[PDB]
Amino acid sequence: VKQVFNFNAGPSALPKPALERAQKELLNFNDTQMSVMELSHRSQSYEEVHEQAQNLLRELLQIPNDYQILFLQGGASLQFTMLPMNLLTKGTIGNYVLTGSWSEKALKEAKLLGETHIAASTKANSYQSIPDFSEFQLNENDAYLHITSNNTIYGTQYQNFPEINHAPLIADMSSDILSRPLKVNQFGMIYAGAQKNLGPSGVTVVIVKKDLLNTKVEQVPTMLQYATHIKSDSLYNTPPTFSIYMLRNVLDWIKDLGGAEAIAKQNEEKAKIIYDTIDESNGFYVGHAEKGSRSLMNVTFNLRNEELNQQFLAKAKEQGFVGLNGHRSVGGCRASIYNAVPIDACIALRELMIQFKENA
Amino acid sequence: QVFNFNAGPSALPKPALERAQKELLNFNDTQMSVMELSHRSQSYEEVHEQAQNLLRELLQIPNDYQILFLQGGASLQFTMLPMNLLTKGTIGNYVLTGSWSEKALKEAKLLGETHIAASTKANSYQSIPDFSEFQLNENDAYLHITSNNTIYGTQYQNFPEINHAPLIADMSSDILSRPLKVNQFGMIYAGAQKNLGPSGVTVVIVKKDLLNTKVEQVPTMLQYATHIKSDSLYNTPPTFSIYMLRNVLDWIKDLGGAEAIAKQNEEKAKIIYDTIDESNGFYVGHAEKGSRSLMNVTFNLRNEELNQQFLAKAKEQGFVGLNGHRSVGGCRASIYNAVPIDACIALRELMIQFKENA
Ligand SMILES: [Cl-]
Ligand SMILES: [Cl-]
Ligand code: NA
Ligand code: NA
Ligand code: NA
Repeated sequence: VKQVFNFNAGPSALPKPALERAQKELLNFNDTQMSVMELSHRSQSYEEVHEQAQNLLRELLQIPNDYQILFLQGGASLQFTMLPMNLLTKGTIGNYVLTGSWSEKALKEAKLLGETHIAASTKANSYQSIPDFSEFQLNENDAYLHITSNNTIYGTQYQNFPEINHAPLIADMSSDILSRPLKVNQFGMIYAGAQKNLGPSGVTVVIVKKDLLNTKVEQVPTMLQYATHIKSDSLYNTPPTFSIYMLRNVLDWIKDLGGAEAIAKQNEEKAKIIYDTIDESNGFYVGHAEKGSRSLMNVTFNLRNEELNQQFLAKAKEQGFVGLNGHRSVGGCRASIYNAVPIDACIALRELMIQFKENA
Repeated sequence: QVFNFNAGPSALPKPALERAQKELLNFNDTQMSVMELSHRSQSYEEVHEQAQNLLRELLQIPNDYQILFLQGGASLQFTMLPMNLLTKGTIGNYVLTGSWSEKALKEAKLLGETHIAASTKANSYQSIPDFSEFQLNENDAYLHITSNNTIYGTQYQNFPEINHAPLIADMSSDILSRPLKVNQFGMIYAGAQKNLGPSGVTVVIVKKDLLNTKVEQVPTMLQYATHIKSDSLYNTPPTFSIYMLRNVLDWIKDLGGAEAIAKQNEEKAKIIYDTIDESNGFYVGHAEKGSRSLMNVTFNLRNEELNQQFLAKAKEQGFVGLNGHRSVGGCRASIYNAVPIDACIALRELMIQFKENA
């Protein structure tokens, strides 16, 4: 048997209490004698779980009342197209800040639907940094300005957010939502696939300023209108009921541990273990990110050559590390250290790194 | 003391749920949950492929069809289909046999020209139209049907021979309830939560050469070609839902497959329909007898006071989900593959006792 150190990038490690709770009641949820998986989405029993998940997110992120929490299917990827479908109208511009591959994927879908613009980009700096907000090129007819808060593939992250008042600020927060407190009122819309930091795959969380998106859009398919899901409270069609249930369990765990401030402290400590190991390695491990733009959620690094990368990753696999290979598009290594990844897995990664360097 | 007649999501096979429970924290000796695996891992890829292979075996899906696992429900397919096939100068042709048929047509109308090949709307969706009635156009992009009209309780007994354009079927509420000649279709889709497991995955069986070409101007996530080329791993799939689907398909396989399940479904439907038919009009089925669904049994008592009394008694006695869909009222006993015959018997007994006490 191998120990498990789960550095998977999404889906990812879950809190053991959330899983254990799910296991215990999998056949009989809340004395109904049915699994949560067997309930109608039109039942009170399910509605209670759906509402509880929203209310927990609201409490934990301090979401103001004029925002609504949607639970959608399709991943963050579907949001790449649904956002411009809803807001990118003739005469306006979808303005994007490019800070990684996920930013590019979002921009690509907007280009199919309307005029786009690049407000700022660190592509020429190999996505090693977040641009200075003073670099942002904005347009009066921007439909929105879109950012990617945590650039999962490159391991960079916004340390704080721009103050934008000329157009709605929109963020793909898939890989750092609820890793720390967040001033939601800075944004018109936030979206996140749940499978990094909120739960399992199969549901996408969208926090939307209601008045921004609660109007039907001409000619847009029913399922692709935010208004449909706003009006229907994410019950227009059949939701991913078990995913939402698991989201509820994960949010309860975050609340039990002390909320967003407590998890931020844990995440900062975890990240420091790994970054100090990189920095103290005299170049044996080299981080992709510039220090000032380092992600607390995905730590990306390389050894001095591909042969060493491969040897390191093979050793890691032998020793029980899961998911440490970088995203296939970039190679290297990526330690994903979302909320539920335990600090002791980070300690183990440090030990592996120190030993590998000494035995090289 | 609970009888689960929910219409979707719905009852699951006990062995599939027990299996999931047992290994929820330690899937296949990995010491993690299936929910904690990367979709880019061999461990998950094996489950993904096994689910496909089980479906392929159980429905005898030919080699020239591919099995996709998508998000969005059957409802997203209502728009994704015409986005991919309803091109300028062609027609999305629909057979209307219920509410779900109308919802599919509505989405196509947003995207191009449509046509009604046949409809039983004027007969209150009490029947499936004779195929001889179908009006077909040389420029049809496809002909779309709904195999089981979940809200109205009617069901195609067999399927039309359509070769001028691909036949497309929303089989959400009866997929894998019986054997199917898949080669009659260009595409079959089904939300999993009626008969294949839990919500959050939609199964799409597609003739590969029909839909494997990129369609200009369609968003990447909404092209079938994206998912075909990527084997439903373009973006992150609903991994737990696909795992559960695998478990349910294994249960179907273990009891003898689609013929065995059809036999069980016919037996348990008979219990309810015989109860209706012997009631001297006290219970009246919505469907014409020759169009009766084996998956959703719809009926009413003689008036709304009696409907309410019956449904209240049912609730008191532990029956879940018998109220008709909110769009039509009355009663609906959903009797998908995993609903046990003993629940159908309990429903019969409830119905007989209620009439006796009325
Ligand atoms: Cl990225
Ligand atoms: Cl229907
Ligand atoms: Na509906
Ligand atoms: Na450091
Ligand atoms: Na990708």
